[PDB]
Amino acid sequence: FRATLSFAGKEFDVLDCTYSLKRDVDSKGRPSSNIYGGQIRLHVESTDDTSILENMTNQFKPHSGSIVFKKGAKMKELTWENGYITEFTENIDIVQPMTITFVVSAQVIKIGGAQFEQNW
Amino acid sequence: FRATLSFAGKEFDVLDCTYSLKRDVDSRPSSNIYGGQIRLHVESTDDTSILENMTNQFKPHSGSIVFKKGDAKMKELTWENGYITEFTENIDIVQPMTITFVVSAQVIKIGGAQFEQNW
Amino acid sequence: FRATLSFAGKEFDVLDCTYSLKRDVDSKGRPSSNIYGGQIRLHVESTDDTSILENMTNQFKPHSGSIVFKKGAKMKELTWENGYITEFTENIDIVQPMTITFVVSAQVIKIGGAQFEQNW
Amino acid sequence: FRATLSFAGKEFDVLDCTYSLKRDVDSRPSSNIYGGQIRLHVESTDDTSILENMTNQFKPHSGSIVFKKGDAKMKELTWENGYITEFTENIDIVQPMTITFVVSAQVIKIGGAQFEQNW
Amino acid sequence: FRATLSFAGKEFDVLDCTYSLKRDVDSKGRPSSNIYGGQIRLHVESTDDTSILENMTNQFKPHSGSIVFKKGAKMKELTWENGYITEFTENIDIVQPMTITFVVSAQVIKIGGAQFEQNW
Amino acid sequence: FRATLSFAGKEFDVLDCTYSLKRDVDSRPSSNIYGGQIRLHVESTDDTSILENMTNQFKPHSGSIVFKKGDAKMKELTWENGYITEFTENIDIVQPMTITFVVSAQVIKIGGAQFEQNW
Repeated sequence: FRATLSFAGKEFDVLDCTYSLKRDVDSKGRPSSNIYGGQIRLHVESTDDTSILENMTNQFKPHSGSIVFKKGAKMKELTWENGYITEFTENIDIVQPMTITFVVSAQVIKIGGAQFEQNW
Repeated sequence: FRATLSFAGKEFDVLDCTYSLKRDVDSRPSSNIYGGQIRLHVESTDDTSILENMTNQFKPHSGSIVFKKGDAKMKELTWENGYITEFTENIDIVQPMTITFVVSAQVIKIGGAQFEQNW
Repeated sequence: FRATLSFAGKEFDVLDCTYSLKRDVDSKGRPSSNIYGGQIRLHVESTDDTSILENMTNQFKPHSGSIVFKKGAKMKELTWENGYITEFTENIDIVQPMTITFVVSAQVIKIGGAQFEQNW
Repeated sequence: FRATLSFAGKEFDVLDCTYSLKRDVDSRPSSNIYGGQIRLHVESTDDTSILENMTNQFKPHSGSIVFKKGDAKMKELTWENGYITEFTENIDIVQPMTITFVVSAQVIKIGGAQFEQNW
Repeated sequence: FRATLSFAGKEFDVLDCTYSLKRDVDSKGRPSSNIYGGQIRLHVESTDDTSILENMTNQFKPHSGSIVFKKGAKMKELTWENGYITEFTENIDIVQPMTITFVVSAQVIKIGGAQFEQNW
Repeated sequence: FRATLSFAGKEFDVLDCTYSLKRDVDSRPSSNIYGGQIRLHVESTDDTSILENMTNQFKPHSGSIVFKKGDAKMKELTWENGYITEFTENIDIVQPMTITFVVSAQVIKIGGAQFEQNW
C-alpha cells in the first residue's frame, strides 16, 4: 500500500518491489539444489538526486538497505545486508514519467522471520 | 469461486492456482507422467510463513486447497511430501501485494485422482 | 456455437477446441513428409468431477471420444479412437473462473468425411 | 472488402488471407525468391472439404481467390499444383468456428505477376 | 503526415515506412564495425495494381525509388538507388483491410544531407 | 516532464530517453560495470542532423540531456567521446514521425555520478 526504501542515508518512495528465490528439481520432481537467487528489484521515482547511481558507479563498498511496507502501522520489512547494485536503468517518458529501476544482489536478505543467506 | 489453501497451520485466500501434468509423445505416448507442480498465488500480509517454510526449514510438508462455489466444498487438491521450490513476492501500487510460489510434491490427490512421483 | 464432448461415459460443455495437422516442405517448397500431428486440445469447465484427470492418472487403457458441434441440429462431429491424455492443466482464477485444458493424442481422428490415422 | 476462395468445386468466404515471398541478402541479394505459401482463414460449416482435401487424397490442386470492393473484381490470386501443408480448426465460444490452412504450390499468379518454384 | 512513394513510374500512398542502420560495439563499448543495414520497409495500400510484386518476381534489374514526406510543402525525401525488393507480403483482413508490406535492399540510400552506401 | 537534448549544435525535444548499466554475478558480483549506452527518442523534422552525424562523419562527439519539471533544471545527463551506433526513423500515420537512436560513449555523467569505459 505504501513502501519506503531506506538506502544511503535517504528515503525513496517505492513504486514497485520484487524478490524471488528458487531451487532446481530433477526429472522425478525431487528438489535437486540449494536455494539460490534473492536479488531484489526496486522501482522508485527519479528526482534531482543521483545517490542510487553514485552508489553503483562511484564506490565499491557493500551496503545495507531497508524496505518498510505499510497499510493506510509497519506491516513487515525486507532488509538486505552486504549488497551491491548490479543493474540500474533510468527512464524518462513524456507519457510514471521519470523513474529508476535497479537490482540489489546481497549476501543476506531478511523479512519477518525469514532469512536467506548466500554462500560467499 | 473461492479457494482456501491450508498450509503450515494457517489459511490463505487463493487468488489463483494451477497444477499440470504431461507425457511425451513420439512421432504415440512415449513416457510416464511427469510434472504435478502446484503453482499458488495468494495475498501478502504481515505473515512470512510461506517464505519461512522455504528458507528456514528443510522437512517435507503437506497442504490442502479447498475449492468452493457460492456457499459447499466442490473438491480438494492435497499434496503430500512436498517442498517449496519457487517463491516470489511482489509489491506494486496499482492486486497490490502478493506471493507466487510453486510446490513440488511426491503425491498430489484431488477427487478420485492420485498422482505419485518416482522417488 | 455449442460443443459437447462425450468422454468416459460423461458429457462436458466445451469452451474451446482445436486440432491441427501439418506436413513439412523442402526448400523448393515441395511437401517433404507425410501428415503428422492430429492432437486435439480441449478446454472445459471444472466441476466436482475428476473424471478427466482420473482417466489420465488412474488408468492406462486407450479410449475414444466424441465432440458434437451444434448451431442454435448437429453440424458435424469430431471423434477420436485409441487415444490417451498427454497433457492436463486445471486452473482456478478468481477473476472463466475454474477450467481444465487437456490434450488427447489418438491413433485415429475423424470428422465429417475426413479421417486421419497415425503410423502405430 | 470481400474475398472469395474457389477450391474443391466450392466457395468459401475469406476472413483473412496472406501470401509472402522473400530473398536472402548477404552483408546485396544472395538467393533466388522463395516462399509463396498462401495462408487462408475461412469460416467452418458442416463442410469438411478442406480437411478431406488434405487427408483423404494425394493429388495436387488449383485454387482461386477473388478480391472485391463494394460491389467489381479488383484482382485474383490463383495457385496451381499445390498441396495443403498445414491445417488447424478452432471452436471458441467468444469468429466462433474457423479453419486456418496453408497451401504450398508450384505456381502462384496474381494480376500480371507470376511466381514459380524450382521443382 | 503524408508520405508518397514514387516507384516503377507510379505513386503509392505510404501507410508507414521505416529504415534503420547499426554498428557493432565491443565489450568496452567501443564501436567495432562499419555501418550496416539501410533496408527500407514500406507499407502501402493494395489496389488492382500488382506493380510492386511484378517488380520483385517478373524482372531482375536494380531500381530507384523516392519517398516524399509532407506536412499539411516537402519536408524531406528518402531516396534509394540500385535496389531490389527482398521481401514482400500482401494481406487481406476483413476487419487497414488490404495492404502490401515490402522491403527494399539498396546500395545507396539518401535523405536530406545524409548518404549511406553499401560495400558492393 | 520535459527533456531537451543538445547535440550537433541543435536542440531536440526528447519523447523518451533511457540509459542503463549492469554487472554480472556468479552463483556475488563477478564483473566490472558495463553498458552505459543511451537510447534516445525524438521527433523528426526537415532535419537530418542526427543521421548525418552517424553516416557522414567519423569523429567522436558530446551531448547533453537536460531534464526539467514544470518550469528549473532537475538534472542533466551528458556524454563525452561517443558515437551513434544505432539509428531508426519511422513514419506512421497513426507520434507520427520520429527517430530512435543509441549513443555509445566512453564517459557518461549525471548529477554526481560518472561512468567511464575501459578504452
